Amino acid sequence: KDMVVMLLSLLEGNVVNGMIARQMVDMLVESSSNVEMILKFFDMFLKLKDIVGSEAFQDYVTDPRGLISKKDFQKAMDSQKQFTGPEIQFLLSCSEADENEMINFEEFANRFQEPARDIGFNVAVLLTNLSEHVPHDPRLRNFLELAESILEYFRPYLGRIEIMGASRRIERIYFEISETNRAQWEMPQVKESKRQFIFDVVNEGGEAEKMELFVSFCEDTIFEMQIAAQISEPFWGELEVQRVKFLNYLSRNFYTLRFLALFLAFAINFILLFYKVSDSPPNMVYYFLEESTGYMEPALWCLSLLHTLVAFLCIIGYNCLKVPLVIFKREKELARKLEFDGLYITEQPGDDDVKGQWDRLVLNTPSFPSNYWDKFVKRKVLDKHGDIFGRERIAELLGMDLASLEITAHNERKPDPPPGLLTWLMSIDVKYQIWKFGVIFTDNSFLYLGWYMVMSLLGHYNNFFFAAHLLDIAMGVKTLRTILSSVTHNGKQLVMTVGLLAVVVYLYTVVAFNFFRKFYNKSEDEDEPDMKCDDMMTCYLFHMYVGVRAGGGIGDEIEDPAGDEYELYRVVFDITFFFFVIVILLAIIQGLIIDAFGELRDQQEQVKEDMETKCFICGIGSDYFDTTPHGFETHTLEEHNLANYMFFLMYLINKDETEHTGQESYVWKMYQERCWDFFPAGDCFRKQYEDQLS
Amino acid sequence: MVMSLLGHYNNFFFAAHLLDIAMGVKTLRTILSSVTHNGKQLVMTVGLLAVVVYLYTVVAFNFFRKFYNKSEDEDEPDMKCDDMMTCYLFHMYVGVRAGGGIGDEIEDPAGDEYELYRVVFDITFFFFVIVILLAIIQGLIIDAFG
Amino acid sequence: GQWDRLVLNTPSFPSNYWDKFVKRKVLDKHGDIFGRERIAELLGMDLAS
Amino acid sequence: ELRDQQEQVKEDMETKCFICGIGSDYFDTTPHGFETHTLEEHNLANYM
Ligand SMILES: Nc1ncnc2c1ncn2[C@@H]1O[C@H](COP(=O)(O)OP(=O)(O)OP(=O)(O)O)[C@@H](O)[C@H]1O
Ligand SMILES: Nc1ncnc2c1ncn2[C@@H]1O[C@H](COP(=O)(O)OP(=O)(O)OP(=O)(O)O)[C@@H](O)[C@H]1O
Ligand SMILES: O=c1[nH]cnc2n[nH]cc12
Ligand SMILES: [Ca+2]
Ligand SMILES: [Zn+2]
Ligand SMILES: [Zn+2]
Repeated sequence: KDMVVMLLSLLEGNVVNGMIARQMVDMLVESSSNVEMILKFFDMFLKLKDIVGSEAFQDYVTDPRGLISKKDFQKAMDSQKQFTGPEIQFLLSCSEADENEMINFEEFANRFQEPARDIGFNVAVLLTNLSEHVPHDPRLRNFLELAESILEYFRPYLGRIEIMGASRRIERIYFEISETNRAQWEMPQVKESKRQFIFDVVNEGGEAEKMELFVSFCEDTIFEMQIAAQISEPFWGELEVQRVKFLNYLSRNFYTLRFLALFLAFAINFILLFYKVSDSPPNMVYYFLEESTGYMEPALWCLSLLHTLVAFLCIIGYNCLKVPLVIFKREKELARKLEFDGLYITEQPGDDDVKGQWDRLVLNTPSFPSNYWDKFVKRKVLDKHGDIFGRERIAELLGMDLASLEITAHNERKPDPPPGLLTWLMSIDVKYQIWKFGVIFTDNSFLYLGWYMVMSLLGHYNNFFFAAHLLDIAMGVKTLRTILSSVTHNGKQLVMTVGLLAVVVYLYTVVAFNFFRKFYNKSEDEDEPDMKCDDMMTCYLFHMYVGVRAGGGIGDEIEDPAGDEYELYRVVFDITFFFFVIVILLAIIQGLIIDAFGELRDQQEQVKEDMETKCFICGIGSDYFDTTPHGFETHTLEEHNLANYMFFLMYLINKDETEHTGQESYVWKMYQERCWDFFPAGDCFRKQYEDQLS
Repeated sequence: MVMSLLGHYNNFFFAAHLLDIAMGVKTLRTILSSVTHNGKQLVMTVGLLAVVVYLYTVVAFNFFRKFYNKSEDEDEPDMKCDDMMTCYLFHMYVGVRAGGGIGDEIEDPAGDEYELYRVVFDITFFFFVIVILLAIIQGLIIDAFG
Repeated sequence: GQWDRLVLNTPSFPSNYWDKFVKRKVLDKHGDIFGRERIAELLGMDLAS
Repeated sequence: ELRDQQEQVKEDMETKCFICGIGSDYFDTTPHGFETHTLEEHNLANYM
């Protein structure tokens, strides 16, 4: 593996048909027999690992202990028609058969899988690199074909990305994707987060901040994968282990708890449909259920208690599952604003930014970057701004001890961490906790869950308060959430048009009060009339209440103007009221809703069209890649896959800096400097080597 | 074929075969596709309408019960909101089909201690149910056309 | 897919599809690794014929 | 119509240079090319 790593280092910054690449190909040809021997050593054991798991092999497996004889192995393995005589003999020799010629094939298959994995992967990387940089050497396809099984086995783990390299050229990078990273990426919640992020950027984002947003999303997703890892499942100690198990159980099943709460609310309301009010006990009145079964009354009480419990558990699961991500994101943005902007060193927001004003409470706290990974942010800010703004002033602002920095660099102290609750008491950072609780209580999802819990509690004071939890169907169902977004899209326009309707109805009220008062008698009686327009407030209420809801306007309700000195004036009054209020303004409301529908639909279509017509990374359209068949699909799955950039970021984070290669160090330094010039913009490997490849 | 067979049991079952005009005529098939395109959205908005009408039913049952006497007689009243099921049926049946909402059907709240509460009740019912949700249904159809 | 299992071993599986040698091809392709007799039982073939 | 007018104006301003008319795609070959072109090279405020 070390030798192959040296070879790969020789291939750094190597152009297509490069001298070093062709020299390496010639060297491999010079040792063709040995390279074939190595590739054969790998492929026989790779094939054995899957053969021993085959039903055809298990048919020959007959010993109850789980073993197989050498002769049985011989007749089973040549039945697969995959190895030759010498290869089967070699496998028999390598098998540690006992004096009874019994073979433990379970351990035999797994003996060399782990030891050979690293060298196998590096051989796959080397052959892939040579094949993609010397594409017209007939001697190399023989090695590629002999290494077909190795390449196929390592295909899911061989990640490749393209960067703008150290030499002002597009370079292709090969690295290793781990099984855990790929599996965590393929989780449905992470896929949904990816879809949401893609929609946000492609819809309401620009080209300038796109790569910044993508990297921020990658970091957030890495933190989410860590959260999933911790919450995943395979006297103080016992209570602690049970507590963390219970909290992880709540976190894993948060959405099932939400669905259960919804179902419980539905059941409670279905029972509530049977309520009946009677003056007789089951001058005030009694409310009671009216059913013959007799179990609905206890069932309602049980369901109410269970619904309250489920709501409380949902609150707990949320604060164990999403609150860490909220805090992580806020801490990260605050740290970057401190370092790269000096938000509280240079600009000092002008009291109109409630978020920035609230973040001041956390600056000097001992545990400010609790979730954000960078614990040295205060050090970096000090080193960056202390010379110009004062080391002591910066230290006071960030709550640092200047004397302790030296000793922390000096050595490490190992104190006694006593596992006592009394000692745990003052170990709490009260100011940081206040800041965190403010951040949480300003969060929309937490606020919704808290309102849900509060309404559940009020449901015990009065069971009809459980009707409010039926509104949870709006966010529980994505389709209903979209339909309601189709109303909330133009909410300000709807409010403004309602206010305009109020104003125009007020003008009509003024006219009616001044001139058409005799027509607002809504009393069939002759001696006590009920005049609706003898007061401005009463007339305005009458208009806004009956005229707007009337199909033909106010003229439907007020008296007939036939045979009056004001007949024409009043018919103009009624007709204009009908046209402006009933027709035009209500039609405006419907049109605002309908245009919101159309706008949302075309947003979805535009996002899909952009994703299917342009590369998310380089921006080159699908038309260029379609010159070669399936070119865009291969470009987005192998060349510029964004999942591969995310995996590369995780790979850099996990890998040791002293083990970083030249390209990896380049990208890592650019990442830490927050410079996104390594992302290919408007150029790709195929474009750069058009003449050579074609 | 089954409906044709049932038509011999009762000739009025032959009316069902008139629906064959939907697939026999391409234009009508397209017009009906203009409805079936957003069928899930229409079902969801109908369910939402049911939920909001249920909330209004709950409010009416708890507070505005005296206004649901639909009997002109003086000694035997027909109270429509003395049971939750009856009140919910009354709302979903008459309030949705009424042009001005439930306030068109229920009694006049003039000169009552709950006048303003009831006018807010009626106006919000008219705006949310009669205007907004029905407009959403029409818009789903029209967007399917487009 | 669960319903298509009933037709695999039937003598007249490709009645309308033109390829009458599909069972032969599937056997030649997968019998070595998964068992000629098992594939023949799955597809209802007589290896002797 | 009013909504699509606003969208069309925004799209034209974000996709073409107001002065030379060359589209953002040409300037995007160099990263941030259109932004730098409209802030330094062909800024209309600079012509004013
Ligand atoms: N740079 C890019 N990286 C990844 N995908 C890209 C890129 N540029 C464009 N795309 C598009 O992103 C889309 C992502 O695929 P999508 O998430 O819809 O998969 P899918 O159809 O659900 O697949 P599966 O069946 O495997 O679940 C692809 O259709 C691809 O064309
Ligand atoms: N020749 C040009 N000169 C100036 N702007 C141009 C030109 N061609 C296109 N534009 C576009 O004009 C837009 C003008 O920016 P705009 O007035 O929207 O700024 P803004 O987002 O409100 O900025 P700020 O945050 O600084 O107030 C830019 O987005 C730019 O892409
Ligand atoms: O997203 C990240 N970027 C850099 N370093 C990190 N450590 N842990 C997570 C990290
Ligand atoms: Ca090194
Ligand atoms: Zn690309
Ligand atoms: Zn220009």
